[PDB]
Amino acid sequence: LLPIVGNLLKSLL
Repeated sequence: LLPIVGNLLKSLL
């Protein structure tokens, strides 16, 4: 989502 690396340093959902 941001710390654990979501998809691109962001939710992107």
